[PDB]
Amino acid sequence: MKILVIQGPNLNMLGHRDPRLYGMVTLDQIHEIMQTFVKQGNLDVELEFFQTNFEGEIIDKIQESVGSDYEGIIINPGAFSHTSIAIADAIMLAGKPVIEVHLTNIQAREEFRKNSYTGAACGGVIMGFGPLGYNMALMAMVNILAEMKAFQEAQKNN
Amino acid sequence: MKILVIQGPNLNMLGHRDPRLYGMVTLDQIHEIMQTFVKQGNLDVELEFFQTNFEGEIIDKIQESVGSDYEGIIINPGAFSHTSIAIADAIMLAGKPVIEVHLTNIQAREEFRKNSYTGAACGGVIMGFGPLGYNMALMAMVNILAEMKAFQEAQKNN
Amino acid sequence: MKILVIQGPNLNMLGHRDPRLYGMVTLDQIHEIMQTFVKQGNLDVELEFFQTNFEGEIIDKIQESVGSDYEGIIINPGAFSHTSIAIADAIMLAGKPVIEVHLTNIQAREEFRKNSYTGAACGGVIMGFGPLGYNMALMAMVNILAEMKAFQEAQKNN
Amino acid sequence: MKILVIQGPNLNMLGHRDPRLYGMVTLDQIHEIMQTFVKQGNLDVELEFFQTNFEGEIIDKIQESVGSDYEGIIINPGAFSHTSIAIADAIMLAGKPVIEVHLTNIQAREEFRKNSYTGAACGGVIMGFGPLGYNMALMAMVNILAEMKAFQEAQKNN
Amino acid sequence: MKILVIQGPNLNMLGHRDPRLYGMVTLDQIHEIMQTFVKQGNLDVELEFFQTNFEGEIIDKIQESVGSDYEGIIINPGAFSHTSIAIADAIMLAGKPVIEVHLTNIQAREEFRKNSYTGAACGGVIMGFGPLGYNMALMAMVNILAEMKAFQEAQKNN
Amino acid sequence: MKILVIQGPNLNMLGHRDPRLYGMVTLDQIHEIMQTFVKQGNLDVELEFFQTNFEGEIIDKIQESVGSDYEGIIINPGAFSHTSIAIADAIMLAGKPVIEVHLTNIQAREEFRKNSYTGAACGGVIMGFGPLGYNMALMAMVNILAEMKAFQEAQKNN
Amino acid sequence: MKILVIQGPNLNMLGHRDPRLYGMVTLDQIHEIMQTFVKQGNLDVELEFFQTNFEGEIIDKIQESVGSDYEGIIINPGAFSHTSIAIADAIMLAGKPVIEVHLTNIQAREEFRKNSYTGAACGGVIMGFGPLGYNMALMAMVNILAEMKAFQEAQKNN
Amino acid sequence: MKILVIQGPNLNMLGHRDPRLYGMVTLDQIHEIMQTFVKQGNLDVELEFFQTNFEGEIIDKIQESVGSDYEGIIINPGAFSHTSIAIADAIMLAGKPVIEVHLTNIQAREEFRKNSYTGAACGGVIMGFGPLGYNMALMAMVNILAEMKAFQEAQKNN
Amino acid sequence: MKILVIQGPNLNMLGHRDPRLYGMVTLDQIHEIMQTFVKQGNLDVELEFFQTNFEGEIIDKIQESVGSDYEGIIINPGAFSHTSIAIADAIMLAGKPVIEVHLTNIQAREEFRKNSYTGAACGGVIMGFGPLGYNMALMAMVNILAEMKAFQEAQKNN
Amino acid sequence: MKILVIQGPNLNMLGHRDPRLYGMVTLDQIHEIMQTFVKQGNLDVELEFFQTNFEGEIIDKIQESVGSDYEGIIINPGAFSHTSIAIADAIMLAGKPVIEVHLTNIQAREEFRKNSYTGAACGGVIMGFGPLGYNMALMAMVNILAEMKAFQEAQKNN
Amino acid sequence: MKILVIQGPNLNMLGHRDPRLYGMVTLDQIHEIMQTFVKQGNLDVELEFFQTNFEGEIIDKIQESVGSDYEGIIINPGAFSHTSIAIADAIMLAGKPVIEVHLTNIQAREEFRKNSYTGAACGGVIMGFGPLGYNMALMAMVNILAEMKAFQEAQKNN
Amino acid sequence: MKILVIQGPNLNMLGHRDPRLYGMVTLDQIHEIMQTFVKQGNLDVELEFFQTNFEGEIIDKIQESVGSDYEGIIINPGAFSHTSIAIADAIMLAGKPVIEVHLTNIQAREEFRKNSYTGAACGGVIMGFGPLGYNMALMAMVNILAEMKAFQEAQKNN
Ligand SMILES: COc1ccc(C[C@H]2C(=O)[C@@H](O)[C@H](O)C[C@]2(O)C(=O)O)cc1
Ligand SMILES: COc1ccc(C[C@H]2C(=O)[C@@H](O)[C@H](O)C[C@]2(O)C(=O)O)cc1
Ligand SMILES: COc1ccc(C[C@H]2C(=O)[C@@H](O)[C@H](O)C[C@]2(O)C(=O)O)cc1
Ligand SMILES: COc1ccc(C[C@H]2C(=O)[C@@H](O)[C@H](O)C[C@]2(O)C(=O)O)cc1
Ligand SMILES: COc1ccc(C[C@H]2C(=O)[C@@H](O)[C@H](O)C[C@]2(O)C(=O)O)cc1
Ligand SMILES: COc1ccc(C[C@H]2C(=O)[C@@H](O)[C@H](O)C[C@]2(O)C(=O)O)cc1
Repeated sequence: MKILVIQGPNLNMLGHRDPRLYGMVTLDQIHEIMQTFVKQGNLDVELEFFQTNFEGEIIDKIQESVGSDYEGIIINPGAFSHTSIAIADAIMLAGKPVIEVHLTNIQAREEFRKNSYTGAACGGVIMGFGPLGYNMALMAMVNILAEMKAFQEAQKNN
Repeated sequence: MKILVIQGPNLNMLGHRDPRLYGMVTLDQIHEIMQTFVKQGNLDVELEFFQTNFEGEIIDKIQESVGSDYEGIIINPGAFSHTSIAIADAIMLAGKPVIEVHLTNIQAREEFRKNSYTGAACGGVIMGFGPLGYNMALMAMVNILAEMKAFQEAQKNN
Repeated sequence: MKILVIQGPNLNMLGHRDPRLYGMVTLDQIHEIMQTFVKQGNLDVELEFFQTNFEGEIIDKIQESVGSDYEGIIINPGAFSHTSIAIADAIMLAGKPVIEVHLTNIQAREEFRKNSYTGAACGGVIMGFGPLGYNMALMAMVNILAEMKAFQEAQKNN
Repeated sequence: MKILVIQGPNLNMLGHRDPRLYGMVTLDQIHEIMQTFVKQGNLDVELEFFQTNFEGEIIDKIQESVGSDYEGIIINPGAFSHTSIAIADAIMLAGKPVIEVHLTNIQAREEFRKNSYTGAACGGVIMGFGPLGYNMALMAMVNILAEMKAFQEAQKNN
Repeated sequence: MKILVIQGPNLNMLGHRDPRLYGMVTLDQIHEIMQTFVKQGNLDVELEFFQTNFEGEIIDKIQESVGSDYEGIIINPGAFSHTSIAIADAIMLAGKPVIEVHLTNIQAREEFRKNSYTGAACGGVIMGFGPLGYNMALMAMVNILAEMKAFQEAQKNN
Repeated sequence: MKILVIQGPNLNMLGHRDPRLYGMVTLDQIHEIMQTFVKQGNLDVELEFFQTNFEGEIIDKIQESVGSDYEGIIINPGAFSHTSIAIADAIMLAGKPVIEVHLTNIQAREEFRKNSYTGAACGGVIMGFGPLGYNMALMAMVNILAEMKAFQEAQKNN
Repeated sequence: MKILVIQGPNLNMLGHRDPRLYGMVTLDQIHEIMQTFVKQGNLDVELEFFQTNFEGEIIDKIQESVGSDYEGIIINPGAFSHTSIAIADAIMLAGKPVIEVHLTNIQAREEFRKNSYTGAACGGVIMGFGPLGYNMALMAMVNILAEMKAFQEAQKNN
Repeated sequence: MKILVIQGPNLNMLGHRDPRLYGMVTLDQIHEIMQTFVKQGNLDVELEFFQTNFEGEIIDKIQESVGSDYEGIIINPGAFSHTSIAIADAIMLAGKPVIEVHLTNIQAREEFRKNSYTGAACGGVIMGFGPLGYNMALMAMVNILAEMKAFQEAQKNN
Repeated sequence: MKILVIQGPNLNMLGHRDPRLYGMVTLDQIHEIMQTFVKQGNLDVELEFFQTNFEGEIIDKIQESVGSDYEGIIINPGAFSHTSIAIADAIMLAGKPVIEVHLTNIQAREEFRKNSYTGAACGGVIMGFGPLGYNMALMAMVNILAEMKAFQEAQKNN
Repeated sequence: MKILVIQGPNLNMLGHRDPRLYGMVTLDQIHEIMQTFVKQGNLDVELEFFQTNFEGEIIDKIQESVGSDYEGIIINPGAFSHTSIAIADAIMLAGKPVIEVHLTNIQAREEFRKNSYTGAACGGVIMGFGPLGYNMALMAMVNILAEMKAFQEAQKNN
Repeated sequence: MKILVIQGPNLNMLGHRDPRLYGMVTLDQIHEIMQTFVKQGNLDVELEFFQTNFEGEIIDKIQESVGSDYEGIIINPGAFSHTSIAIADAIMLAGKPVIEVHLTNIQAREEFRKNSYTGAACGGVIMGFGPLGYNMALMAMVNILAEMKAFQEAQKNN
Repeated sequence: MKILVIQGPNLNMLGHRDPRLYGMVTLDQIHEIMQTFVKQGNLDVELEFFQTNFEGEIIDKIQESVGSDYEGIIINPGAFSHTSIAIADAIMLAGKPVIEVHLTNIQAREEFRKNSYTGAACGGVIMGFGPLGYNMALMAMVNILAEMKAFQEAQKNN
């Protein structure tokens, strides 16, 4: 079971700068916490990670997931959440669970950060738990895929 | 470790009405899924549940948590999320983690449901995963309390 | 055929309010006018009246209507019509006709009195006719149950 | 006692419109339902019906009512309710009761259908009850003229 | 196959006034170029033209289209595009392909001209090509009507 | 020298209704005050008067003035001032002075009466002087035409 | 001479929480300082205190004031100031001097706190003086009530 | 009969700069056209002129008119029309006719020039006729004072 | 202990004009009642009064307060409250307690009067009590200044 | 005569996803139908196609058009239409006819899709005709280019 | 070459304001820094400095610059930048370069500080660089007069 | 001392744009003017220039500046200044001075060009001075590093 993890603009500078909102954890540190979680829980999940500062690369990458080795996407589109109708459109044609994660509680920051075009297109949104939000998304994803598969074959047979 | 779970207006009619947004699960059914989760994971957590259609009762109940047997609140304030500055004020003086949960993705519904006063006051917000969102909150809460306690005594000593 | 009449906040001080908008009639007097209209019309109709200044009690009541001795609701939510998303949701999940009544023409007052959340949920809205408006609501409620009940017997036989 | 019924634009295509909102009734059929309601009620009431798609003709008519064979007006200005300040002014200078009727619940449709200029000018507004709403308007119109006429004889004798 | 061409207010003053936006061509010259197009392309299409400065007349003529010698409508509702909820309703009830044409790019003009209520009701909108836009409409309408016909016989004989 | 005077909707009911904004003067009374003014001042001006409740008739009438017996228009578009882009467009292609008059000070009434589309298209606007505003417009018009004619021939010669 | 002091939601948590805005004083200490003021100034004034987190309770208690042992009300409706059209209505129907008090300067806080519906219904508003504001209210109320009394006997014996 | 003429900021630079909106006429030139008008029409009117760039001086000057040698004010508050609540308040306590004049049609310029606080306080508003607007105001003023005086003594006697 | 009382534009016209909002008392009478209060209460307080219709003068006089014979300011900036960012800045840089007073309840007036920029800069705001509000300000200022003094000697000798 | 066809983000996923709005046709099939049109109509037109999900790439390719093998551009900037001031600038500096095409009627969709910054920069806009719109663009472009050529030789030899 | 430096309200209290935004520099000190920059640069440049808290004095000064010993203006209108249409008009009719300077980054402060009316009138705006910004303005002012003066001699010879 | 100059989209077409706003200068030419200004000033300053039409590349570059051979950044983000929250975040985490430059006065253009997200993040903004603005940015950048570097040696010695 392949899960894609897409990290948006500036998230590679995470850990390195502004401990007030974000703390002292790098992006690589978040990705290995996600590994431990999977190996520890003994889950049959294989993670691929991708980070870009480019709106187009995010869209390209969501489009590749259609040719489905991947079964789900966990995405933090970063500042593009508030501006990108394109990425929201990409998500709406994925035909697979997409969960949005934000490190910070965007309902408590500047006014231009409150709307998430992208979030409205995703099935679910997690915000404000820092790195933890990411494992919450893995948990969520695994239940959803597990749920879909149980439904599918058990409904298909009869 | 005592966690309070507060369920807002109309959430007692859940399961009984409109399978399109909400599906076929009662409020009692959500509360027992939260029990299994705790007993299964072998967590030292004791849940108390409370549901009311009254803005004042929610505020009263948050105020009781100050006299702390309770260490955290998981709250779905329902339609009061969008209107209640009072409940948001209550949350801001709790002096303990408060996580907000919504069954539905409020970024994808009517315009008057997009802002959460209450959500802005909570440390974190989970939306759109249905009943599952609630266990995600338990997971989150347990890590946060575990984290705070590790920090506290290990920083206190030195 | 039992019909619930809910009256919202401050309606009990009716007969003592601004004499221009409201006149000099009492809430007790309106409920007589409705009985008289039932008597004189030979409408097999049992009316129950309930007035509160509490949002939550209105929600409680609407919810108790689902234990369905009652077949319709006539509601004047008062000032809560403009603020209560909670009551609007309850109306939406009553599964039975709800008619909103206002004494005054709310399109003709202050700006914040123009939107009715509750009214968007009801099947219909009546405003501007003072006390008489309740009798119009009765007239319609009787007529909608009669039409619904001819329609339920017209599709169980075929 | 003569009562004018004005019907606004597109109401003549009724019975051929969106079958959800409007059903399959005709404007001719509504006007029968109103006659039948007058007959069966023994209301000494002479109804005249007039439908136009022209703003100016509605204004013309309302104005001709001032040469007062007519004592009341029942109007459904249609789409012009949201745009016509002209018709609203005419209503304001008719010097006789005007009741606005809508078939559909206009609080429950598009944003631009929510304001009624014309409705703010009328004594009262009825929306959401389909054809039945016209009979409610009649009921009220009869009742307002009766009350006005008891009041005109109660202050010329003293 | 009759196509009704409705032209809105002030379009009769065309050609004679303001060369900067509108150029040197009269409304009658536009109706010639359209006939020329049909004649040259050899299409079995009869055009009928109509210009008015009256809102209710436009609605009237749309309403006449339903009694159908007319298979479609090309309309330039002029300034009414931005104000007329009523014409927009008429188009919706027509139940035939309607195309909206504008000589100028209404996206590049005053702010009150960007909104087309009528446009939102039409199947398609063409703007900013001067008189050419009118022929583009014809092309499209002939193509739309061809498909419908092909589709009509091929979907009954399955 | 021919001046056209166009009076908009409801202005024929003037004098007859609401002495608070408008006083006790009929439309015919205003038109004869305009006559006295011209004959008294010994002006070579001939007035034609026109009143309609129809947006289209106003536009038709402005369009006739192009075929110029008329040299100027004095217009009170009434409630159409605030809604009619069409009439404003008509005015902009007249190619002759158009002065707008309002009996009332529209900067002091309801909010929806503050903007005048039409006023923005006219060279000048007079408001709030009651019937007097009309002679002020005649004065203005006469100076403007007198000024234009002086300029024209005196500049043409050299 | 009884003055009813109504305190709104979360004011019972006062003194115990957030020193930056609110300082070190409990609600009970505020009620002492008020009694002290009355006692020292020697005024024939009996205070009665009441705190609630329930909207309908505030309305109830205002409604109880009409049956009048109570000559006036000092109210701090808390967060409800900004949301409660209903409390604002209650104050309007009370027919007695009501003063609104706020500990903090609501003009200098979040944007959603600048609007007081309740304040607009009160005779006067005091804000930003901490507990002192409460005594300022007493001063004013005693003065307002003194005038009324003087005025009451002096305007009947003319 | 003394009329005060107040000219607002930048109106002293008139004539000297930007012939496109304003033409080639100085402020002194406007004031002498107003003189000719009075002496020519043989009117018993004596004009005083005042120009300032100071909001306070305008207010001081309106306040002096109360001590009434003056019977009316003609005012062009310039850019202060759009910003000054103070000057509007001054005008509302003058207790004498105040007419507002603008050289330019402020309904046709930038958006921030459309509202006139001051204009809403004046009895009347004249805009867009250039210097001419000023004599139109003199005409208006003279009729108004003449009218008031005729009414006063003729109503006083009987 | 000098308290500077600054009064804004048009307050000098007080008492003489508009009895409905403002009543029968002159600005000089208000300054008497203030002196009387100080004299009777026996307080070691010297008042200095100042009224102006000029914005820059208010700023000047605030700026003079910094060179400090003056321990505080009571201000009613009048209409400038709603417009003057500059006065608001002056108050912020003053570094002394400033209280804002308004005779009327600016929450209950026109919409453009609800915003106080100056108020948001002051420590506290009093509104709607007529001349009384002025004494309330004195009380508060004397109390605020007493605390500061007590605090000043007690926080250096720890 | 080369025409550059630029297609925006997610248009490559066309045909494969969401039949309700977009239908059953791939982007490559659209490029065929365009070639077919050119081939059949016999036009001396060479098409070059380009699709990208990257904003800067669209700008790059427009910028390449200036070095001109290319006489014109047909563009569907996709979701970027509503957000990209930058693409809109590129189009403005191109100095060649650009037509904007949209498959769907963007006037009839979500509110954030009604605004086209790019559209306002193009000569003309076509929307709501599915793939057909693309050929309509070709027709128009060939006609626009024909005129320009004719005009170009005829305006130098005068 | 004489250059006027106008400084707006509260700039004289500089060196005593909020030490974060402004530091601890004085207006006297800034004017030295500008002299020093003129001296050390050998710019034949005579500087005059003027500071006021009065809108009208700024207008007076700008106007006196038209009696042109001065060739350029460097202005920091202060808080009036956001409110003064008057000053913006004066700048527009100075007929000479005007550069606006701000100490603080006004895009980075409160919402009401973001618009600069005055800045839209100036040739250029400088913000955010504290005192240094004045020397940048000088640099540019010198460079613009040099370029203008090469351009005035390059078109009087040809 | 190395200084990065980033240039945003379309700046490369400079010298070919609208000749009014931009003139006829090239991006190559601006970069010479900056070198020349470094040479002639003896500023030990190494400039690197980079222009892109891609949002992501700007983010990439700003990020690479953190591997700090570069000490300051001078950026003209172009159209992205009004839309890019991403670039604004990158600026915020560069940890070194960033100055925003615009050629044109963006307060003086279209409404959507007025806000600069990017500019709110920079230490300072320069607009309106065309090419010269870059040399002003250099001047300031040099001066800010000199001041920072005197300040870093003034607090490591103490
Ligand atoms: C320190 O550099 C950072 C850059 C981005 C973020 C992520 C956040 C972000 O980029 C915001 O623009 C967005 O609105 C929320 C965010 O995506 C998050 O909190 O996860 C965190 C740290
Ligand atoms: C079927 O009755 C229900 C009533 C409330 C809810 C919860 C949701 C709700 O009450 C909305 O008003 C709110 O904006 C979101 C909600 O709290 C949620 O999705 O959890 C679900 C089902
Ligand atoms: C020169 O007389 C004319 C009057 C109207 C029009 C048409 C345009 C119009 O009436 C506007 O109100 C509308 O927004 C766009 C218009 O319909 C068009 O461009 O076709 C063209 C020329
Ligand atoms: C009593 O019937 C009247 C109807 C219209 C009017 C004219 C005014 C009007 O129609 C308003 O809708 C418009 O905004 C201003 C008006 O045109 C005017 O004051 O002249 C006056 C009296
Ligand atoms: C060339 O200097 C002038 C300055 C002001 C004015 C008057 C106009 C003005 O000051 C605007 O700010 C105002 O909105 C309208 C104005 O008062 C008018 O057109 O009379 C005319 C010319
Ligand atoms: C009758 O002359 C008066 C002029 C001004 C005022 C004061 C009020 C005022 O100037 C308004 O612009 C302001 O919004 C409120 C006011 O300052 C107050 O109520 O104190 C009172 C009376």
